[PDB]
Amino acid sequence: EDPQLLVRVRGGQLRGIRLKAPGGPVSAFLGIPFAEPPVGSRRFMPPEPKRPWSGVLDATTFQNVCYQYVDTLYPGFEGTEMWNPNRELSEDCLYLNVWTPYPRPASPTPVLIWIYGGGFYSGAASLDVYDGRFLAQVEGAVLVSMNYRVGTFGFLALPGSREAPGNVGLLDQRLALQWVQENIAAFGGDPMSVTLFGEAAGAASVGMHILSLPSRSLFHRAVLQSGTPNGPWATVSAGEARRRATLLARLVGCNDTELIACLRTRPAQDLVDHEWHVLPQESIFRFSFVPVVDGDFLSDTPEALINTGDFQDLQVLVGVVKDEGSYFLVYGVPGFSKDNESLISRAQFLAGVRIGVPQASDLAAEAVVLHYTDWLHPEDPTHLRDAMSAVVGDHNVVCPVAQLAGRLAAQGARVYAYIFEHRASTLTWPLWMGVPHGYEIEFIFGLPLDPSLNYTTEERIFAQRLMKYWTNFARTGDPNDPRDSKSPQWPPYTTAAQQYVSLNLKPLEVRRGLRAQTCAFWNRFLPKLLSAT
Amino acid sequence: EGREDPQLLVRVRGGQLRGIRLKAPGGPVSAFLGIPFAEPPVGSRRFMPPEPKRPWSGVLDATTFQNVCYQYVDTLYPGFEGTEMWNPNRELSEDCLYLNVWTPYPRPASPTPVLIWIYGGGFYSGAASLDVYDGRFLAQVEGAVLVSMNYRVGTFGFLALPGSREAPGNVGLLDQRLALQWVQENIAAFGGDPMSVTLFGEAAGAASVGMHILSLPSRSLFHRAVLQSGTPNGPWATVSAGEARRRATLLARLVGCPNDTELIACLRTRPAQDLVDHEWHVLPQESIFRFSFVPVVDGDFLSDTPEALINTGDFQDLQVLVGVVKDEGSYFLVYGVPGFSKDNESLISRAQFLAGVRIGVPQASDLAAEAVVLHYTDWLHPEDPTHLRDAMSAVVGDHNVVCPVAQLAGRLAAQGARVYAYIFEHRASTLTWPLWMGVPHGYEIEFIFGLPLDPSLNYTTEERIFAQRLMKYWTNFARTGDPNDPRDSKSPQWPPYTTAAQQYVSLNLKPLEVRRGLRAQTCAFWNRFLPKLLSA
Ligand SMILES: C[N+](C)(C)CCOC(=O)CCC(=O)OCC[N+](C)(C)C
Ligand SMILES: C[N+](C)(C)CCOC(=O)CCC(=O)OCC[N+](C)(C)C
Ligand SMILES: C[N+](C)(C)CCOC(=O)CCC(=O)OCC[N+](C)(C)C
Ligand SMILES: C[N+](C)(C)CCOC(=O)CCC(=O)OCC[N+](C)(C)C
Repeated sequence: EDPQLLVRVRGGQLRGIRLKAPGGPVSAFLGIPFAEPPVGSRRFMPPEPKRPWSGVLDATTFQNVCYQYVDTLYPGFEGTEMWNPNRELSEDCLYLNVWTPYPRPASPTPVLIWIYGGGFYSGAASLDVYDGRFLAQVEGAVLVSMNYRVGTFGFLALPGSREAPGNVGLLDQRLALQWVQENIAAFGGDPMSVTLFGEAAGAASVGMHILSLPSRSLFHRAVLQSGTPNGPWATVSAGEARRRATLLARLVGCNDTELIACLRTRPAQDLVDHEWHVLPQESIFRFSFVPVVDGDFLSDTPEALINTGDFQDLQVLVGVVKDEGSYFLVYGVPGFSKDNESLISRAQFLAGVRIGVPQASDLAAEAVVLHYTDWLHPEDPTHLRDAMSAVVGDHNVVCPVAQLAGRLAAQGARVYAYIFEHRASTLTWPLWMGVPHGYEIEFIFGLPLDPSLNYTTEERIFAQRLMKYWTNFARTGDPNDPRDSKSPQWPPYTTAAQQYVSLNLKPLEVRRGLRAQTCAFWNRFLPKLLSAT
Repeated sequence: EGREDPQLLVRVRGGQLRGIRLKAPGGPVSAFLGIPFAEPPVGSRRFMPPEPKRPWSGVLDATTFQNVCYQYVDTLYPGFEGTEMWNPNRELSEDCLYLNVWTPYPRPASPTPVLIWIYGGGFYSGAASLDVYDGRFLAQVEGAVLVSMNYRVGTFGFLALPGSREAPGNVGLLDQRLALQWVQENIAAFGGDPMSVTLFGEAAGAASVGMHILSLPSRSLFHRAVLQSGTPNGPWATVSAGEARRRATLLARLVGCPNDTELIACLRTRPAQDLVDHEWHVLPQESIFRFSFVPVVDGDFLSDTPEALINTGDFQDLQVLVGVVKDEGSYFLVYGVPGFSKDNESLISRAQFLAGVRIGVPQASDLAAEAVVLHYTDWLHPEDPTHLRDAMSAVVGDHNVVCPVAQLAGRLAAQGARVYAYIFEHRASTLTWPLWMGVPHGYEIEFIFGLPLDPSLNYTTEERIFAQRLMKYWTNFARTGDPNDPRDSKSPQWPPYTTAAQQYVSLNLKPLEVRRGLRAQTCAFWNRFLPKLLSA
């Protein structure tokens, strides 16, 4: 019995496991329950805290993945499979994971809490790209990750109902945050220095905690990678949530109480079987069950809340990858595949814009087509294929990030912004997709430090830089290394100067204006258009 | 005669003429100035098509420029060369339908390609007698035969009650056409070749050239065309019949007149100055780069809108040279956008930019206007008053000249034309407008006409070499339909503009440089998106 691996939390005693990182050992405490299993009558309900347990609880292995859709597009292909469940699926899934240095930190240590993405319909904290041992070992971080409910189980809402009030997967996250406040000191973490970080739906999630008061007392700084609470996909109105839940109910054969009662009788997979039959249009970058503007967790729309918020004592790191849109084109737009170069026709480009901007009127779609067409090379298939990716990336991620970045800065936040431009040498998706959505994550987590993964030396040194920016941000709210004059400074993003940095193999470069002209189109003109069209 | 210069006596259909020997820097040229080509359009003949000149007896003195057609005189900046150079330099009269011919001295031996100039000035102003339209240098240096005509402007040229007998519209264009017919019948007497006639014009003059391309009866009267900083398509060059009627009727009210016969009869009693004095009160909006009396779509001279005619025309037989100056819009800002002056740097606020967009795009709805502001804003520096000033200039230049030209060039090339395109980017060293205006609308003309060859005008040496190059491109185009020198083969070539490659050339003090796409992205906004906005 190794006493570094024995921890007493409020609910009782835990035994972790010593893991091998390249540089030395780390302590891992995996599969720690933070809620009563949300099963049976508890399906669609807010989480309750985990009852205390007897003896020593085994925290040496990852727990089950929350019940979710499993991708079939390309069976056996790493590029897709690396996001799929790597443990058994279960509704009993509300567990979290802590990595700390071994031996446990001598003094209170800043805590990073990771919130995974997956369109709010998928994901797990157990995926290889979310492995906390490298940050723990190399930077001395205390790293936490939690499972939260996805799909119908986390986000099916009959707004105003007692029994499916909405947003319960966000409440799972909040409960894990409260758990860290109450317990993390036992592991050597500092509950007074907690930084949330997440990517895509997880970044959206972090943003929603920024915009929901009860969560604000549970963390100090935030990182939003390739996602925002504002924007076209991260939330639905109460009326639309109700529509989709009643449609799903109808499709599985089901007074809210009577309707939800019958949904609870249904096997998990029966619900997943009809998850993708409830969206209003043929779309990509659109998810059926997502956070709802309930007037409770979210008191108003994210837009309203970011415009009117006071963000004075907040620090935020935000950014995007170079090719946010490409990944999504192969899941919906005719002409696109990982197995060819996806050179497309102009006709195919117009059709793809209707699918990528599903809420666009005929005229708005035309405006999108006209803005993104290169009028020097209007029928060039390479240009049209890349234009399609940009439409999707800009509309869904880049322009929402620019918007958020600017509102936070204007309203007193300390903001830092990046664009991530390195394509991993070991990437299995084709070259045309460039640096796709999700593919900075393996670098921030420091996976290239594992020599068995076959990254280059240059990538390892890069990963080390990124780990430093992130953990320095966690420590001080400023990604800049205070043990460095030599390396170029990362300036705060401001609405005036609009400075952001490029994260790539070359040293930091400072740039101005995150797609400024194109995002004025999406952020300023299109709204005016359709609030008139 | 007996003691007169025998090389200055020429006969035309209407009778004998006596011209004058003028000095060009390189040597003498022959000028026949003030040749009547129509009966004076005065009295009962105001607003009516021109009738051809009845023959005169004896020798008509053709040694001085004749009257300028009755028109508005600019007094925005009295005594200032930049404005006065465009103002009338002879007496204003409704008796003004005269033309001018410059030829080599002695007159050429064999039939010589002819250039016909059509002036601009908003269809409300201009004269063939202005110094910048002096044909002596082209005639002497290139051996050209050059012809310029006065044509009626403003109400006199363009006021219309469409469908009427007494004011059918487009009579100023018919003035131009009669001058073209005159050239066909008479130019051989001067040594010109009526089988090689190239029209060229700037601004409203270029729009006029384009309307002759689009009007069948005009097309037998020339072979090739140059359109400088203007087009028949676009927001200003024409009005609909209903809009012409409304403007004509309002003007009649304003001067104390209101059945068409009766209304026109009463207009014909008004002093010409009374019409000019009320001419600017009939525009539908507060505006710049809009003119009250312009060509009307009458279903006669213009059988359909120019937009429709360029979309469906067959232009296989056509060779055209078209282009724009670097800063088409700047000139117009000082005539009505608050914040703008020739006497300061005209740095404006963002509020002043939105107000200026409404004046510069007066037909635009609120949504259209914000589309324009959003497109033209620099979102890295959305309140920089230097960018905002230059954006205002670009808005007006792009909307009225650059994108209409881009579109004209595109359609003509698609429909069979041989098109050559330029941007003119040299600012005259002697320009009296402020530096912020750049290369303003109309400031290429003095170079094409070769004024820098006159050393008394104080242009630089480089400017003189430059003018000689331009004169060569223009006259080579007149001669052959191709601006390229057939026996210079070392100097960089000017390729035709095509829809595929969208090639055009920079005209400046450096050797020709080929560029691609004439404001391709921005012109897609004006030419494709804004229209679609309108349709709902
Ligand atoms: C099918 N399954 C869901 C049960 C396991 C999927 O396996 C992986 O992709 C794990 C390896 C992985 O994460 O791939 C990316 C590794 N990388 C980025 C270091 C190359
Ligand atoms: C976490 N990650 C975002 C980095 C990987 C997500 O990958 C996707 O499948 C994105 C494409 C997508 O959302 O497709 C939905 C497929 N559908 C409709 C079958 C569920
Ligand atoms: C007063 N007026 C209306 C009777 C005549 C105005 O005179 C001029 O501006 C003639 C000078 C001129 O055309 O100068 C501009 C061209 N440049 C630079 C070659 C002299
Ligand atoms: C070179 N050019 C003769 C072709 C144009 C220069 O003349 C102008 O006045 C341009 C500005 C303008 O058109 O103002 C008209 C408005 N008005 C009549 C009220 C002065």
